[PDB]
Amino acid sequence: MLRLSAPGQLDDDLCLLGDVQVPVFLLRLGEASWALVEGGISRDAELVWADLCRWVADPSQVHYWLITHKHYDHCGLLPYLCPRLPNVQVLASERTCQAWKSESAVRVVERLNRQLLRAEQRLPEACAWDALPVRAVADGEWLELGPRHRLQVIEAHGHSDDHVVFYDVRRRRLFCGDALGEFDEARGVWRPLVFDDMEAYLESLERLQRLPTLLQLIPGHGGLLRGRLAADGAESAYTECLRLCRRLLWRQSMGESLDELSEELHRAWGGQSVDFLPGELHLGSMRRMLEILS
Ligand SMILES: C[As](C)(=O)[O-]
Ligand SMILES: [Fe+3]
Ligand SMILES: [Fe+3]
Repeated sequence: MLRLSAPGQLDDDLCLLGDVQVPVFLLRLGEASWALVEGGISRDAELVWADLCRWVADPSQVHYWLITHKHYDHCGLLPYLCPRLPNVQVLASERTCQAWKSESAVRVVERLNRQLLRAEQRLPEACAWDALPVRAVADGEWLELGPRHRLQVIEAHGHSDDHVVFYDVRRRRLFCGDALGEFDEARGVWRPLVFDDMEAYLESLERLQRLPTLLQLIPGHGGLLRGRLAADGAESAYTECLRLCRRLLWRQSMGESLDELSEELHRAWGGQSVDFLPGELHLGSMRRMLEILS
């Protein structure tokens, strides 16, 4: 009752498209206007598209697509659905936009997204990554998407050096991507995802704690959190990061290698993302996190 984990309508203005493991959120801005939030994985294009069209009879009414960060599982749908969305404008940070103009970077994103295709699956036709209708948004920028939707852009680096989150001040609703970590569905706690910069990761969570009380907290994976899970989310994510650090120091101090400890974390936590993150990459991300924290 504190996490909404079924695709479909979540609120009067808000729907979850696709699978809850890598969801795309649909906002109704008006009678003839909509926005998407989060960019998904490429293999989900036809599923997300099918869901979309059952809510939006005219896809030319999809006007904005908000993107938290450049990781392959948060922008993989863009080249494949943007062509079907003639009036969409993609909103993303400056650093996120940069990645889509680099071929070495685009090659990685496309290669990862391809590893996720189902047996015998075919991707739609992709427009050019460097032709996406992007508009760079800045830290603190107010996005007036509609008469009842004003969302603030907030820089939230640490998980990645480009990550931003989008805060609907009216609805107390935060789209937070992976900045709080991965929500542990069985245990109800955040699993830290410190893959770039520990100091920035914690600083972002400090700032996000100072927002007005959250009523809805929407990460990049797992659905919508509400009640105390939203109100306490940023603070709990901070606590869980410090906790992992303290426990890492214990385990290392007893002689456990980063090799064994990363494999242990991989076994403990890889299960939730098995269907959208190759296990070798989850393991490597665990290893990088433990290196950063150490
Ligand atoms: C692919 As990930 C662990 O940054 O959500
Ligand atoms: Fe990520
Ligand atoms: Fe992610």
